Amino acid sequence: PRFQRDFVDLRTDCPSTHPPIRVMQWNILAQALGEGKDNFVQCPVEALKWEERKCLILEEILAYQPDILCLQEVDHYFDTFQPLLSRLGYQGTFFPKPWSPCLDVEHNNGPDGCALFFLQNRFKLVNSANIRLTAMTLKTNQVAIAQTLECKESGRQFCIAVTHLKARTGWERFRSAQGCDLLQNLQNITQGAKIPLIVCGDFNAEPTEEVYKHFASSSLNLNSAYKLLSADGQSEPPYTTWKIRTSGECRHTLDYIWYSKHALNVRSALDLLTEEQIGPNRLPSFNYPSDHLSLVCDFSFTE
Ligand SMILES: [Mg+2]
Repeated sequence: PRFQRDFVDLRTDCPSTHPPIRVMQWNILAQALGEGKDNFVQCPVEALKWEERKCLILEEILAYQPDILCLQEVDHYFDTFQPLLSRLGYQGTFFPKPWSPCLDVEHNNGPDGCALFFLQNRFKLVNSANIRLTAMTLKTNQVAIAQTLECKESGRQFCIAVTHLKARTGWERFRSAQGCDLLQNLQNITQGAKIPLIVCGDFNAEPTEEVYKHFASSSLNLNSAYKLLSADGQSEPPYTTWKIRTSGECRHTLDYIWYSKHALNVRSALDLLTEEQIGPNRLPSFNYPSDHLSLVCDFSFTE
């Protein structure tokens, strides 16, 4: 089973008063893409059944109990995730790509896109922002959702954001422009970095790309939460996705959870799977519904 990852007690060291905020980042893998476009040559097709992956994703959410849920590649929002998660208290909003590649697949379930769930009993929605990312006025196919939430017990406001940049190789400059557009939007929505901000998303980029450099050196004072897992707390994890395609076995770190370095403490982080644990055929499989591992962290304000 995949339920073998541990939460590492982390950096805060403060006794801090308020209850933690669970934030989950995950590329749940689209069903249309997993069947048509994705080239999982080692994964059985019976493991890729929709009714099967549907339950595993639900079991993943039930296991970690997130207060906030950021998702990429959701092509079954209205079919599955919205009515079920609302029955568990989650308020959610959906924003599909204008030209999703899922439509290229024969028996597709419509467009895929970002999704943002949050416990309605824990947070009050302040403002919405469906952002179509642009590269110097050029409307891109990619999409982001920014929202301000108020803690009903504290009154502390903060912003969460979910995105999914341009995928393949040869789009580094394109992704870099996409990231800059999102940064400019978040700088406006957070009222000039006056309110804390958390950014989840499949950036489709290694830490070496310029898009990562822009986020790491942004004036929003952001930091990658999963870096704290490393020995120095300065290194991005060795992977966030691991799969074998027609091209070959692929192991990349593309998922991130950015946060206000000055206003947010990372209480914990769900550690990764070892090679012996993930199995030889890698992700996905009978025991995991996606080629991406979910990122889960506990956040907390600095007082
Ligand atoms: Mg994918």
